[PDB]
Amino acid sequence: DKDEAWKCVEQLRREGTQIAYRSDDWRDLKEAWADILIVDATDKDEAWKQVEQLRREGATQIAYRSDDWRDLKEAWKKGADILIVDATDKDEAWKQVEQLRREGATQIAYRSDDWRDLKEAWKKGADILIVDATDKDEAWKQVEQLRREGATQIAYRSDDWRDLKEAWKKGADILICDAT
Repeated sequence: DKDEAWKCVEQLRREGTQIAYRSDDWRDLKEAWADILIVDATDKDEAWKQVEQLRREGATQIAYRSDDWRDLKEAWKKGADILIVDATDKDEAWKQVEQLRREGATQIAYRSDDWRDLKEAWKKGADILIVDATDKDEAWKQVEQLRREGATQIAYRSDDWRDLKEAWKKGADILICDAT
């Protein structure tokens, strides 16, 4: 389970940029404090409690993920620096980015499996573009496209360290170890 996730951080550290761990427990995120800690959306009462708990602990790059910008704005208020708009509906996603940008959100991230949706999010204000690899093999191609477009903070989400390493080589600067 989380032990597979852990073996890969091991390999990514060994291989040398920024590592992020997605996690539901806040201790695990701490034990892992991994440079970017992604508090996972599950009982917003507990999530906001982990952002808060991490902020007090001095954790420096706190991220929160949601499909709802209102939840992201709340997380931001409570100490999250990085606000991950989770796109599965394409157009309603770009709205979350747009709304957050209006609210003055500093580090908006956008999760998608399609580099063109990522490119568009980028234009609308997403500074962190997360390429979601679950058809793992191919997904570096998206990193490459975004690199070419001039995106400067490309993230790659994968449960496999070899794939993370390849993404990194194709220009991903944030490697998200996501083994649920």
